[PDB]
Amino acid sequence: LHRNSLIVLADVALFLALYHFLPFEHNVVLGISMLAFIAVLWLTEALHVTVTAILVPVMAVFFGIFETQAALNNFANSIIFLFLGGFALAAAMHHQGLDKVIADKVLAMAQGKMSVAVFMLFGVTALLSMWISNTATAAMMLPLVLGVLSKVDADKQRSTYVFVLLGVAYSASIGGIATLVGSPPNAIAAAEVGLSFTDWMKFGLPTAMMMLPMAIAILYFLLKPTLNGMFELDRAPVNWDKGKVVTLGIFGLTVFLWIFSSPINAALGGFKSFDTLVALGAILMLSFARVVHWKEIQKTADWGVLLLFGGGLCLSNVLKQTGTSVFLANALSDMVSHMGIFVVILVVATFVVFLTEFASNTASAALLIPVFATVAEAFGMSPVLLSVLIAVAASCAFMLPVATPPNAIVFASGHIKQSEMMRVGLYLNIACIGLLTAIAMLFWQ
Amino acid sequence: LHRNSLIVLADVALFLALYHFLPFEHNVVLGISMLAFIAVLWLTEALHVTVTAILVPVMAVFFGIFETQAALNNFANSIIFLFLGGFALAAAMHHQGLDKVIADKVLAMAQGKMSVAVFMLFGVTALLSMWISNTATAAMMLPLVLGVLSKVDADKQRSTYVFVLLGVAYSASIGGIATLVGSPPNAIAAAEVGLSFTDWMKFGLPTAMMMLPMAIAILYFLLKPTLNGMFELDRAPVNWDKGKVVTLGIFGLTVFLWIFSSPINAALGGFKSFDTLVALGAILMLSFARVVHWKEIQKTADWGVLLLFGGGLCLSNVLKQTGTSVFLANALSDMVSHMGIFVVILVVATFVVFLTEFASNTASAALLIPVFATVAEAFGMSPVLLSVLIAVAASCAFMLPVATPPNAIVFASGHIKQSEMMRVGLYLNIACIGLLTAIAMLFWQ
Ligand SMILES: O=C(O)c1ccc(C(=O)O)cc1
Ligand SMILES: O=C(O)c1ccc(C(=O)O)cc1
Ligand code: NA
Ligand code: NA
Ligand code: NA
Ligand code: NA
Repeated sequence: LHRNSLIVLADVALFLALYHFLPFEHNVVLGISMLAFIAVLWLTEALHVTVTAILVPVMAVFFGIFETQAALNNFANSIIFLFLGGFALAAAMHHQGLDKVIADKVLAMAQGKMSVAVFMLFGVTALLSMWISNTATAAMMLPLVLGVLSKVDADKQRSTYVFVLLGVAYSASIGGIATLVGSPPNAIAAAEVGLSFTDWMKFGLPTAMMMLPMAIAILYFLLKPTLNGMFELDRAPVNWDKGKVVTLGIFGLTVFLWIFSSPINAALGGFKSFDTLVALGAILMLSFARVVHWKEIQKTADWGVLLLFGGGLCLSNVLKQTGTSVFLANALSDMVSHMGIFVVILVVATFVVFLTEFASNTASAALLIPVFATVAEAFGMSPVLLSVLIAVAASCAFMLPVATPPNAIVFASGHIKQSEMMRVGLYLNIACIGLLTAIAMLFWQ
Repeated sequence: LHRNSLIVLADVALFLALYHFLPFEHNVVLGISMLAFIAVLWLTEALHVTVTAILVPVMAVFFGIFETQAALNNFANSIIFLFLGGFALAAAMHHQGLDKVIADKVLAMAQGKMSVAVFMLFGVTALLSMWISNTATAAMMLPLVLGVLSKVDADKQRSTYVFVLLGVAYSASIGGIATLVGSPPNAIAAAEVGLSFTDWMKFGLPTAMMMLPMAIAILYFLLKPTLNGMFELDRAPVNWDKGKVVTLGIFGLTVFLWIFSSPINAALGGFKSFDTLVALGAILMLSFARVVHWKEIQKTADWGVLLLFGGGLCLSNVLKQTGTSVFLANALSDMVSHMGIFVVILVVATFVVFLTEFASNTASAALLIPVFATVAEAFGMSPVLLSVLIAVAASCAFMLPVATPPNAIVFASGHIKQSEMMRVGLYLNIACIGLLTAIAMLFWQ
């Protein structure tokens, strides 16, 4: 009776159809049928992303592709645990309030100017998003933005409160492209091609440094009237208490080890997934230093995304085991040889940068990263490029709300019009397809 | 400065000490030192049970016992997922309120007699604990018990209102011994020795059927004055609404497949961990039938216990890989050959039935199930008996509060005295050491 129950029944139909009617070797048929089923279920979201994630292995198992335990072992990939480490580190500095003090101390560095207010609100929302989350950084910044934009309260003077709102809703998403913790897509790419933390930082941090100015510029050079106004610094100030310095010390030490993981590990006996060990060590320090309780981390952690990761890796392996990756490589051979690698990575970047407006950031990465990384592997090219590209572009949702939670968080402020966002995002999208295809060309040799 | 920070530093000391001073082959030294370390950390709970669980693999990995991915793969054992299935099934019937309707419908079957009120309160707390939880069943029953024991309000007539509180807090723990879902210890045993759902039911359900009467009898023939009183059925009645019949249908179907798993699976192609597939199927049906949302399952699920399961299996494998199981088997060879299997399982049943009063039921199972199962395996005896025994006896916490959450839940009713419980529990413990050593002898050939 409900829309989604219908999308589900239509997808079951589509599967049965493709299964019986496709004229290929059985394994390719099964792999294609499964790929389509999941693709639909994840783009429509008729079932929750996490339930479809759980649906992947139970199919693999019933259709004999894998044995139950082999299929489940995917959900314990080391990147999943690294991400759980970043979740506990965020839980820590939130329960401790080190995000509030990092907001105030930087925000009150601007003495009383709305000019240098919003610029620090974006630089903070971004710097905080590198480590915490996106939905969380945006929902945490919203009160500080509405707090600042209350002196210029005139909402007949609207264009101030869209520049300063959409700015943070974008600064959180751009800040999520800086490190392996931040947005799930990065983790799905890292799990697919086997990236370390410092590897994905060598990629994403440059792209974030470039895209945050370009995005503020684009919001600016629409309708910005904010070189005027004054500050209302209204609330109790902050002060470093029972080891907010401890939370900082652990955080700092952890991020240090994450950056210098390559030489420390090489000069330690070369452990297997050093970054994951560091993340679990973080959880341990944070628990021994008494600084955060487990109930906190259990609330903060989005276990549904951790299950998603696994479902995505399982899908990748289903495509390999069934040969659907080699089959699609053969089917695209003539197209990719008639196109350039420029053309290709432009088509990819565009396709995702716009698909992410209609569907979930992570659902889109979870679908496209496997397919592309595995086809690229069937072409015998290093899948890193396509995977990182897709993962970055999936976090470039700027048009309508519903694209990402930050958009619908700053949108529910009953002020910003649908059309305004729909056309600033339409400019920033092309801007990114540009910046991305550029950098992806420079990171070649 | 804090108690637990000291317990931790003293345990790190104990480890370093045992490590340097024990005079055995290096692997046995490392395995023993680790066993002691974890043992302490889990019995004292200086760190949260789940943080110790995470501590097990990071040690195994740094001390070269396993590779990071091998050690982590333990956290994706199929029993973990079966338990997550039972968590989603509980989330479903709680969010749906089918536990309230099952309480009301049975409670209002007793017309107006306090005699047949408390007896049905115990039969319900027990039947519900089979599937839901223990801490949860107790906290959900407390308002219904205080609701009934409000007509006999006289708390100078205390021993009525203590009998029914301790009564239900015991019916929850005994009901937790009936099925693989219920109490984690059962799941840790099932994960260690490889039990199916219908296997652990063939064991525990008899024991619960026996132990619930014996426990009501023992509470009765202390100070029971309840053949008097009348009922106050005060609250809005219940009625089967938007598919509480659906939730019932799925529940029933799931439990049916779990019971009949052996022939269905044999007559299906013999899938590997069928019960786990049934549990994930439950999560899927419950999501397609729209009957429960994922946010609900994410709140209900105790992800910390699911991580514990894994850490405990990892410990077991550390004992095997280091040969500490064979070493302790050799060290106990003369003791166990000078003892009978009666003597042995009496010492075990006693030891745990009383250790479980001082430390967490599941922390106790996670520690003792590995050590014992693996030593029994070095003696080449089927480890099932000792493991199931330990798991049942660990759920036989009846004395002080703090033993189990149900005890401390009915204890916080600012009414039941410390001494009263300490001596009903002191009788019920021996009663169990009896019943258990008995049944454990009958289940031999
Ligand atoms: O799929 C989505 O819509 C999505 C999920 C998570 C995040 C994040 O917190 O980084 C952003 C977007
Ligand atoms: O470790 C404990 O004290 C304990 C944990 C869980 C349960 C349960 O809900 O079955 C009972 C007791
Ligand atoms: Na982030
Ligand atoms: Na999106
Ligand atoms: Na139970
Ligand atoms: Na206990």
